Amino acid sequence: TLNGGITDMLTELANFEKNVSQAIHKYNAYRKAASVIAKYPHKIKSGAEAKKLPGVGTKIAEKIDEFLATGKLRKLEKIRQDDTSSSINFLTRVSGIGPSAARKFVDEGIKTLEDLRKNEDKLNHHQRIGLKYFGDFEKRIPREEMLQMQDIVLNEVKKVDSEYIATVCGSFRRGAESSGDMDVLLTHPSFTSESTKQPKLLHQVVEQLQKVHFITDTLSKGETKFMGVCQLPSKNDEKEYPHRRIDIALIPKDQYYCGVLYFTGSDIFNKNMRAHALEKGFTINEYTIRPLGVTGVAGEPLPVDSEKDIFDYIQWKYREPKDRSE
DNA sequence: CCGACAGCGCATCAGC
DNA sequence: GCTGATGCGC
DNA sequence: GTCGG
Ligand SMILES: O=c1ccn([C@H]2C[C@H](O)[C@@H](COP(=O)(O)NP(=O)(O)OP(=O)(O)O)O2)c(=O)[nH]1
Ligand SMILES: [Cl-]
Ligand SMILES: [Cl-]
Ligand SMILES: [Cl-]
Ligand SMILES: [Cl-]
Ligand SMILES: [Cl-]
Ligand SMILES: [Cl-]
Ligand SMILES: [Mg+2]
Ligand SMILES: [Mg+2]
Ligand code: NA
Ligand code: NA
Repeated sequence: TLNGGITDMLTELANFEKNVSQAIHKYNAYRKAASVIAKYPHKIKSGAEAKKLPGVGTKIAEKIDEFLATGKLRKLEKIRQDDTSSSINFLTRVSGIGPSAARKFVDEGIKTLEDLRKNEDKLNHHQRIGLKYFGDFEKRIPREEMLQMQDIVLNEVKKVDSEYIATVCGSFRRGAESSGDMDVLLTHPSFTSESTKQPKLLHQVVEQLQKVHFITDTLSKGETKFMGVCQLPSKNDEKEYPHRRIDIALIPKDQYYCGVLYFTGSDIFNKNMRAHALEKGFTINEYTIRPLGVTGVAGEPLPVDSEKDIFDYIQWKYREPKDRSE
């Protein structure tokens, strides 16, 4: 956190541009600058020094000079004071309320937690659950709880079919000491890129986790993605654990390595890595790495037997999950 | 200058 | 119902 | 907002 003040500022600006301005490219630019600065091993002394880093331009360099000189940014100071911006930024903290819905709600004069709660009938299913657990979803998950959660998920999945493999990915796999949620990658030999020899593969797992009262709510559910809510069981006379977000992704077993690379992240590491692939003439998604033709049309999937294979194609030295937290 | 910015799953909606 | 566009989030 | 060509 050598540059915590600056990265915080950039993140606030990123959030402003996404939530309020609905300028998604400015949002991404700011997050990229924060990320490159976050890993810079020196306490930044000036915007010029930061402008050396890729992704920090002239505008951000000026902002860093203001911030360094004064400890603040007038631009942010004004935004913080704007009722409409504040209201929109707030509402978007509810899972399922994005920039669009937030602005629509404010138009109707629904702009506090209190307002949302009194107008529950104006929320879609996802939004209702996000409101229900608003506080809980703000809390981080200690790694020690993540371990307990992993134990349950892995054991309950084994109980459904001993041929499942469940892997906890996301920030947990990168070694983080706390996570925002739990991400679980699921494979079964019946489901490959070549055929789906068993239906309800994801449904079955979700059902068992609900049966044992681990999964408590559902935000979305399809054949390959589940997004919902879970909770650890508490002991006698113990205060309950907060409800947690859980995401599960069922990937073709033969495409496990691209899948685990994707779900391990970080999001910015993936954006960086995918961008580089493109420069090298490949395209990477959660399923495959394929060459791009002279026309730009993705060719056939290249053979992948490890995460490192993927790195090798794009001429990157291998990076352990712990070193992918960008 | 200016195009491109990673790539995709599920919920919801319009239009037919 | 379908297909396609948009919102939201991974 | 930043960058490569
Ligand atoms: O925009 C995204 C978001 C997520 N992902 C990926 C990478 C990421 O690590 C993974 C899990 O998504 P999360 O939102 O759960 N982020 P993560 O687990 O890395 O951190 P945390 O959950 O602790 O906030 O899916 C993307 O590829 N693009
Ligand atoms: Cl933009
Ligand atoms: Cl500030
Ligand atoms: Cl502004
Ligand atoms: Cl695991
Ligand atoms: Cl693919
Ligand atoms: Cl690691
Ligand atoms: Mg996560
Ligand atoms: Mg997640
Ligand atoms: Na730069
Ligand atoms: Na939200």
